[PDB]
Amino acid sequence: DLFSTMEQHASYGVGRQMGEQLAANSFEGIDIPAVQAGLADAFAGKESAVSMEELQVAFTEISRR
Amino acid sequence: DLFSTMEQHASYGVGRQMGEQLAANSFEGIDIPAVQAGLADAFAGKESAVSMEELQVAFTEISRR
Repeated sequence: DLFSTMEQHASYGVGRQMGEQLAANSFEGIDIPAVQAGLADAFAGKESAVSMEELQVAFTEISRR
Repeated sequence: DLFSTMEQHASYGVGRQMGEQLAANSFEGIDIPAVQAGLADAFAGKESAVSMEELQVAFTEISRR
């Protein structure tokens, strides 16, 4: 209670659902630490480490399997 | 190229979209490190650190705002 146990467990389960979704529809070479960084940065409303222009170039290049 | 740059950037952007979605519909007290752990564990197909029975109890308790 002092401890955040219900919150931690629920958070962990939210993460699991996301990881399951990624594993189902990811791309070859997806980098989990970078996904994790992006998630934390965006949740906190922090400036993207990668410009929107660089992101688009990456998505576009990846999209072509 | 040797470097995984397109893959890293795209991964980071995937994470950002998830973080944006969470920030929009999260719960009070959501713990980002736990989300990150859950995501990595599930992507890798690793056993959940929290039993399905504990997860359900957590979700149920949280669901009541």
